[PDB]
Amino acid sequence: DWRGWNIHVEDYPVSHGMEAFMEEVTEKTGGEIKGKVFHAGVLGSQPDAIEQLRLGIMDFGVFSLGPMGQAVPATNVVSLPFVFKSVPQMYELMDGEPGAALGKALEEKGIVALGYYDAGARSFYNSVKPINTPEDVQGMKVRVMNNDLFVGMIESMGGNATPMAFAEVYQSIKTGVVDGAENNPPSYESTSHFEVAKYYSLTQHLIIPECLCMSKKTFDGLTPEQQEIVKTAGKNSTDLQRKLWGEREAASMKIIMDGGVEVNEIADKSAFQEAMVPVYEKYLAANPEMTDLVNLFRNA
Ligand SMILES: O=C(O)[C@H]1O[C@@H](O)[C@H](O)[C@@H](O)[C@H]1O
Ligand SMILES: [Cl-]
Repeated sequence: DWRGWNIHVEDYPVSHGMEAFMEEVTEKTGGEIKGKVFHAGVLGSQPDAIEQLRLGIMDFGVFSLGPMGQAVPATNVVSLPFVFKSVPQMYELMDGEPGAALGKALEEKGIVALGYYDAGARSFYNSVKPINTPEDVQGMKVRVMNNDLFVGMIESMGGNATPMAFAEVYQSIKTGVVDGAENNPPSYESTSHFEVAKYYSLTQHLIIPECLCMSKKTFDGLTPEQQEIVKTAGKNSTDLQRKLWGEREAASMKIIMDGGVEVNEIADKSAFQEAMVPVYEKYLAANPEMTDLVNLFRNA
C-alpha cells in the first residue's frame, strides 16, 4: 500500500487533490494499487519528507518547491522573489518548457513530477504592525521556510530570519518569539496563524509552485499501464486542485477579514522589488551555472 505525504490540514485544496489522485489510481487499477494520504505533516517535516521520497520510503507527496532547493538545486529558481509576474504566468511556465526542465532536474534526484499544484502568492503577516515598505521589516523576527534564499530575502530588508518547520510556526507566533511569517491566504488561515498575527500585508513577494510527485523508485516498479494511469490521475488531480485553490483563496480571505485581521495592499510594489535585487545577485554569484535557467523564468 502506498503512503502519501501532505503538510496540510485535511480540509485544504492540496489534500483534496491528493485524495482524488489516490482514489483514481485505486479505481483504475481495480484495487491493485491502494494507498493513503497522511495529512498534517504527521510523517515528517517537509525537508525530511522530500528525503524519504527520494529514498523510496515515501511513495508520493505534494511538496512546495521552496524546501526542494536543497535536494534539487535547479528548483531554487522558483523561490526567487518576484520571479513570476503572476500566478497565471506561473501556470504557463510550469506547464511548459521551463517546468519540463525542472521536471528533468527532479527526475535526476529520484523524484517523478506528476503535476504542479497552485499555492498562490506569499505575503507577510505579523503581530506588530502593518508592512507598507521594506523599511517596515527592519528589526522584525520573521520565520522562513528551509531555503537559504529566504534568509537572504529577509536580511535584505533588515529583518532577522529564522528557518523553522511549518508545524512549529503557530506556537512561535502565539508565544511572541517570532513576530511573523509569510504565506498565502489559505495557509495563513487554515493554520490559525491569523488568530495570532493580525496584520496581513499583501506583498505577494513569492509565488512558489508545488509538485505532486512520486518516488522514482516506486514509479519505476510499476507496470507500463500503471504508469500511464498514475500520470493521467496526476494530471486530473492537478486540474481539480487548481480549481479548488481559486475558491479557497477567496474563502480564506473572507475568514481572515471577518476575523478582524487588518489587511493592507501594497501601493509601492517597486520598492520591494528593488529591495530584492541582492537575493538575485547572491544566488547567481554562488551558482553561475544557473544563470540561463533563471533568465528562462524572470525574462519570460
Ligand atoms: O511555509 C511553509 O512551510 C508552507 O507554506 C505553504 O504555502 C506550502 O503549501 C507548504 O508546503 C509549506 O511550504
Ligand atoms: Cl516543514
